[PDB]
Amino acid sequence: PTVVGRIPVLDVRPVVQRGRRPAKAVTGESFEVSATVFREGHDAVGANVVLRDPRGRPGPWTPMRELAPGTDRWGATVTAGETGTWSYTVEAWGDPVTTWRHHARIKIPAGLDTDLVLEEGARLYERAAADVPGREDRRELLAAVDALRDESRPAASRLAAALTPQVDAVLARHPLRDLVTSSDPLPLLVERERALYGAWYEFFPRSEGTPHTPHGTFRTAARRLPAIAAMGFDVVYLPPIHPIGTTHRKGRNNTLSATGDDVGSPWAIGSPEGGHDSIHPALGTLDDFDHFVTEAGKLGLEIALDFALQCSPDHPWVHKHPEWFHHRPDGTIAHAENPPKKYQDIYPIAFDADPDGLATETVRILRHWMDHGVRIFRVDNPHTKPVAFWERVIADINGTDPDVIFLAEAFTRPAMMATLAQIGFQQSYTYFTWRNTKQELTEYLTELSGEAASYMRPNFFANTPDILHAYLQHGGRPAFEVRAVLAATLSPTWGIYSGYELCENTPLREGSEEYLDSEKYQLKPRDWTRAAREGTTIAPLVTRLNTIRRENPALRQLRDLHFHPTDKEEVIAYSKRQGSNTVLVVVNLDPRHTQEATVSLDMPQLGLDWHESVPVRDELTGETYHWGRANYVRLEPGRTPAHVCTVL
Amino acid sequence: PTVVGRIPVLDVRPVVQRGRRPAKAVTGESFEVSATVFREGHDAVGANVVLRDPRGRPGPWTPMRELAPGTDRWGATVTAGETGTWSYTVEAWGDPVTTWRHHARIKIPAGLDTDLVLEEGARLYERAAADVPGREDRRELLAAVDALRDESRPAASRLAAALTPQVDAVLARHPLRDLVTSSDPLPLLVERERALYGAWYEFFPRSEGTPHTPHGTFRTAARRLPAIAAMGFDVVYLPPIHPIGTTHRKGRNNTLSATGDDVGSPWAIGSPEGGHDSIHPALGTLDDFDHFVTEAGKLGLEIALDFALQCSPDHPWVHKHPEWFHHRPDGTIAHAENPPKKYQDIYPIAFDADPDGLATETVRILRHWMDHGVRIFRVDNPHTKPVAFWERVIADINGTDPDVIFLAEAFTRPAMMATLAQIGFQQSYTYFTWRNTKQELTEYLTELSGEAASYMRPNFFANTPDILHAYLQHGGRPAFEVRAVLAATLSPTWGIYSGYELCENTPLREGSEEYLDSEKYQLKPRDWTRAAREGTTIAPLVTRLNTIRRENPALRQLRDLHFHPTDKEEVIAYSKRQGSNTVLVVVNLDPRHTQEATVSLDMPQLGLDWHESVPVRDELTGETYHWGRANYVRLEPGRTPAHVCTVL
Ligand SMILES: O=P(O)(O)CN1[C@H](CO)[C@@H](O)[C@H](O[C@H]2O[C@H](CO)[C@@H](O)[C@H](O)[C@H]2O)[C@H]1CO
Ligand SMILES: O=P(O)(O)CN1[C@H](CO)[C@@H](O)[C@H](O[C@H]2O[C@H](CO)[C@@H](O)[C@H](O)[C@H]2O)[C@H]1CO
Repeated sequence: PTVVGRIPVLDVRPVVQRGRRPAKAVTGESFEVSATVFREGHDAVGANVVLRDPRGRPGPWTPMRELAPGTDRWGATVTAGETGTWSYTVEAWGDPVTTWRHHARIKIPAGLDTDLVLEEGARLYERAAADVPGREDRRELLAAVDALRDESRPAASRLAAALTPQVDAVLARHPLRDLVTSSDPLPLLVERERALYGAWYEFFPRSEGTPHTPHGTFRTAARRLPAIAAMGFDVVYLPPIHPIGTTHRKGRNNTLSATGDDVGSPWAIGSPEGGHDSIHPALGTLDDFDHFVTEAGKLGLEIALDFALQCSPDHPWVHKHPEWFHHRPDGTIAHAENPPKKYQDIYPIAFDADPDGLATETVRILRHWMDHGVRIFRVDNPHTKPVAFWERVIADINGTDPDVIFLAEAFTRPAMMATLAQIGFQQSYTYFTWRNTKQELTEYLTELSGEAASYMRPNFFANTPDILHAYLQHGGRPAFEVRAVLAATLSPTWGIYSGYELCENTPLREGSEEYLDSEKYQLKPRDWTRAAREGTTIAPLVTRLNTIRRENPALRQLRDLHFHPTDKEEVIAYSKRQGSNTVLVVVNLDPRHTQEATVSLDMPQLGLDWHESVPVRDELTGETYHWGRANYVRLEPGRTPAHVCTVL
Repeated sequence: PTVVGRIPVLDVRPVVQRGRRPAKAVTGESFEVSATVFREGHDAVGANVVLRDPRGRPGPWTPMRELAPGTDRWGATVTAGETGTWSYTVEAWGDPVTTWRHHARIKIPAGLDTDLVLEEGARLYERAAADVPGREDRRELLAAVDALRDESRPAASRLAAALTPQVDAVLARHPLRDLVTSSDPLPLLVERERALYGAWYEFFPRSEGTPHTPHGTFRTAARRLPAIAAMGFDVVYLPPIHPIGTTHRKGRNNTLSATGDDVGSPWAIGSPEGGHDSIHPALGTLDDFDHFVTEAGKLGLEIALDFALQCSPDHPWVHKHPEWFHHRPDGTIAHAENPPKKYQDIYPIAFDADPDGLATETVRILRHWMDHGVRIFRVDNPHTKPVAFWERVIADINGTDPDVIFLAEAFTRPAMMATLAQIGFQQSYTYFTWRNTKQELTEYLTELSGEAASYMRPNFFANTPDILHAYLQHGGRPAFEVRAVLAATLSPTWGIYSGYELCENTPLREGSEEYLDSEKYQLKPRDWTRAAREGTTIAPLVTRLNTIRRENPALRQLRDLHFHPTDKEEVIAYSKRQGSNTVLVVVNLDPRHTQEATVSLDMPQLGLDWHESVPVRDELTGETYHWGRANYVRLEPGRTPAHVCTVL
C-alpha cells in the first residue's frame, strides 16, 4: 500500500499533534477544512470534505475550492452539529467534465475534431447521469447527452446545450468524480456552546456579608447573584470554597503573618475541618451551597469552581498521604513557589510517588462537585502539575461527562499553554491583559483566531485578582471602558473580576500588578447600591455589551475576524461576521485624549463592493451612520470609548 | 495511555508527511534533530537524540541544547552512518543536578539552610553515581559526595568540591536524568554518498560519430569519456538509447515532419526493432553498451539512463497492450502534450487500465538495465504519471537494490515537486536555471538548504537540452562561468549538458529558452580538440571547480550554507562549512561590467570572533588575501568571475 493515493490529498488541516489529539469545535461553530490537492498531468481536479458524526452519518455535500491560484491548496467551510466525537476526511478526484468543457470551449469554434469532442462529452454526461439518484435530474443530463448526440444541429448549438444553467446546477450537486481518493480520517471534538461562548464574573462570596455577619455565606452571597445576572453574565467563577489553613496564614496585603481576625487566602486549602470536598464553615453548609447553585441556575448562571491542586499545612492529606509531597532530608516540606511569586502558606503536590492515587482522588473530588451541580472548573496553575496528569483526569471526567468544562489558568510560555489546550482543556487564559497597543492586539488576536483556534478557546478576563495592569492603573475609568469593549468583542468568552465595574485601580505599589488591599487576604465589602446610585460604575456598559453579544451571532464566535487599517496608531478597527450578521468595532485605545482618525474599510471582507456605501448603527448609542471605503471617526474618551456597530 | 509523556517531548523534526515517509540523509551527512521540550514546574530539563541503526544499535550519547532562550525548542546535530533504514527518538528528562546547582549557588554564600542544601546535593550525586558504569568516574563522584558530606569543611568549600571541571566532565557524559520520557521513533533513510554528492555530464552518444560514420555508436562515443572524466565528472547521463519511432518523427529544430536521414527525438521510444529494453541499431549492440559502461566504470564514471515512460506510435506496446493508452472514440490515440509544449511524435501512457502490468513491466525494464550495470536512472516527466506509480516502482526496486538512484525531472509546481521527492526520488531537478538575481538565489537556496533538505536532494544542471536561459544568452562566456561557479558551489550535486563548456548560447528564436539547431533532432558533431586548442571553452574551469569540490568537504554537503551581506545587489557572498573545512564564495552576477563591492562577513557564522582577521586563498587563481569583518573585492568579467576561497 502506498502513502499517496491515486489522486494526492495531503496535509489535511486542522490537525493537532499529527492526529493523536482531536481538533476542536463547538455546536454550531463553523471553521475551514483544507488540504493540498493535485494530480498528475494537466487535467482538472475537484475535492470535497466529508464530515461524519459520532454515529457515523456523513454530512451534506461540501465541495472545496482552490484558495489561491497555483498553490494547490484547497479549502471549504464546515459546520459542527451535535456534541460528540466526529471525524472528517477530504476526498479528491479527477474532474473530467471541467476538463472537457475547457477543451470544448476552444475546439468547437475552431472546427477542431468537433464530432469527436462532442461525442466524448456525451459519453461523460452519460457516466455522470449513471450516478444521479433523482430521476428528473438524471433525465435532464440524458437530454443533454441526446442534444450533444445530434449531428443535425450546429456545433455551437450542440455545445451550448451542454452549457445551460440547469445542467450546471445538476453537475454542481452531483459531479462526475474520477478516481476518488480519500484522506485518512481526523478526529474532531465537538463540545457545547458554553465552551466557546459565555460571559464570566468572578467574585468572593465571603466579601458579601452583612453588618451583623461581615463574613458572607452562600445564603448571603446569593443575594448578589441577581445583580450579576442582570449584568448579562452566564457563568460565575468562585475562588476556592473550602476551609482555609491557619498555619503560616497570610495577613492583609500578602503579609507573612496573620493577626487577629485575618481571613487568609482561599487558595490555602484544607484544615482538620475537611479538604477539597468540604466547605469553609463560615460559608455555611453543603445545603447552603446547593441553595446557591440553584438560585444561580434559576437566574441563568452556571457555577465554575476553582480547582487548586495544592494544600495548606493543615490539610488532612499532609498526614494521611505524606507521599503526595516532596520532603527535604529533615522531613520538612518547602512551601510552593512559581518564581518570583512565593506561596508561603501552601505546600505543592508531588506527583511521582502515587500518581494513581492522586488522579483517583482528584476525579473523586471533581465528581463530588459535579454531583452538586458544578459542570465547570477553573483550574489553578495547571502548568505546575504534570501535563499528562491533566490529560488523564480530563479524559476520565469527559469520558463520563462530556459537558464538563475545564479552564486552564496557565500564564506561562506559549509551548506549555498550547500543549495544555491540546490535551483537553476546553478553555485557556491568555496574554490578553498584556496586549494593549494596536500592534499587540492585532498580532495576538491574529494568532488566537488563526491556527490556534483549532485547539484553544480563549477566555478574556480583562482583570483578575492577581492582575491589575498598568493600562488600567494609569487610565482610570475610560480605560476600563476600552478594555471592556475590547474583551467583550474580541473573544466569544470574556470575564471580569468583581470591582472592575467600580474601576478599582489602586495598585499595591508602583510597578506592581497587584491590587492595594487585595481581596485575597481580606474581606472586601462593597456598597453596590450606592455605587449604582452615584453612577460610579460601568455596569450599564457591561450589560449593554453582553446584550449586544446576545443579539449578534458574530460576537459569539472566534475564527471570523478581520482588522481594518486606520491612520492613527491609537485607533483600532475590526469586524466579525457570522452569516448575515456583521459587527464593526472601532476603539480608541487612548484613554486620555480625544482621537480623530480616518478608517479605510476592506469592503470585500464585509461582503461589499469598494464603491458601495452602507448604513450602520452604533449599538452603544443608537446613532446611525453611512459608511464607505473611507470613514471619519469621532471618538472622545469619557463620552464614548468606541463604536460597537451592526451593519444594517 | 496519554499522548503526552511524563516529560513532554513534542513536534520532533525533521519529519516527513507526519511520519508516514522517512526523512533522508546520506552516509557521513550531518543534520539537526530538534524537538519541543519542557516540563511542569520550574526545574531544569535535559534532552538527547538516540539514533538506532538498521540493526537497532544506538549511536553515541547525543545531548541537545535549547536553541534560543524562552522558546523551548531544543536541537542537536547527528551524523548518519552505514546505508539503510535508521530510526531516531528524542529523549527528554528532568535535570535535577542543574536545578540544584542553580539554587545552591545562590543559597550557600547567603547562608540559607546550607547543611540541608549540601545534603540534597550529596544524595543527588549518589544517585548520579549509581548509574555511571566507569569505575574511576564512579570514584570521582563518590569523592564529591564525601566532600559534600563533610561538616568539618567550609560550606563554600564543600560546594566548590561539587563544581570542579573533572566532575563537570563526568556529569557531562553521564548525567542524572529524571523521569526519562521518549518520543515515538521516526524513520531515517540513509543512502549512498552519490545520492547527495556528484558531478553530472549529459551528452548524446549519437553525436560522437566519425567522418566515415556520422551517427555515433557506443564504441565511438566511448572515446569521448576520457575527456569527461578528466573534467572531473562522476556521472554521465545518456538520453534514451532505444530504437526511435518513424511515424510522425520530428525534423530538425522541432519541425513536424522529418525528411531524409533526419534522426528524430530519442524520446520517441520504440519501433519493431524493440522497445525500452532494446538498443537503437545505429548505436550498436548490447555488447557494445556493456563495453561503454565498462570503460566508463574504468574511468570512474557511472551511467545514468533516461527512463521516459512513453511511446512512439511504432512502439510494440501500441498493438501488444492497447489498454496502456487512452483511446478516443474512433480508436485513435491523441499525441502527448505538456501545455504549452506539444509532443506530436509520441503517445502518453494511460495508467488506470492494468496498473499492475505497467508497474511490473517498468520494474522489469529497470532491472534489465541494472543487470547491465546501470545504478542510476534519470526519470522523464514523472509528474505526468501518477505519483503512487513512482512510489510503487521505486519502493519495489530499492527494496531489492537500495543502491539505485532515481532523479526526478519534474519542472512543475512546488507541491508536486516536493511530493515526488518525499515518496522516494533520491534527487530532484530544481528551479535553479530560473534563479539568477541575488534575491532569487538567496531565497531559493535558503529554501532548499532549509527544511526541504529533509526530503529533497537538488541536482543543479546549469543547462539542459530543453533549457537555455536568457541569462546565458545575453551574458556569453562570463555568464557560463558565473553559473558554473554558482551551480558547482551551491549544491553538492550539479551538472551540465554537452556544449555548455563551449558556451553554446544561440536560441531558437527571441524569447525562447530552446536551442537553435537543437541536438534533440539532429546529430551535433563538435570539434572538441579544436575547441580545446583554440581556448574557446571553460572546460578547465569546470575541471578546477570539480577538483575544488573533491578537495573541500564543505562543498560535498548541502545543509550548511550561510549568506553574507554585501553592499552591491550584483555581488553575492556565502560560506559553507564541514568540520574544520570552510569555503567562502563571492560571485559577480553581472557578466557584463566590472563590479567592486564591500563584503561584510558574519564572523560567528564562520566560527571566528568579530575582531579576528583570517588568511584565505582563492582556489580559482591561487591568490591569497587577508579578510575580516569588512572586505573590498573587485570582480572583472572574463578574468575573475568569482572568488572561490578556502579558509587558511
Ligand atoms: O500564579 P497565579 O496562578 O497567577 C496565583 N495563584 C492564584 C491564581 O488563581 C492566586 O489566586 C494565588 O495567589 C494567592 O494565593 C497564594 C496561596 O493561597 C498566596 O501565597 C499569594 O500571596 C496570593 O497571590 C495562586 C494560587 O495558586
Ligand atoms: O517537459 P520536458 O520534460 O522538459 C521535455 N521532455 C524531455 C525532457 O526530459 C525533452 O527532452 C523532450 O522533448 C523532446 O521530445 C519530444 C518528444 O520526444 C518532442 O516533441 C520535443 O520537440 C522535444 O523537445 C520531452 C520528452 O518527455
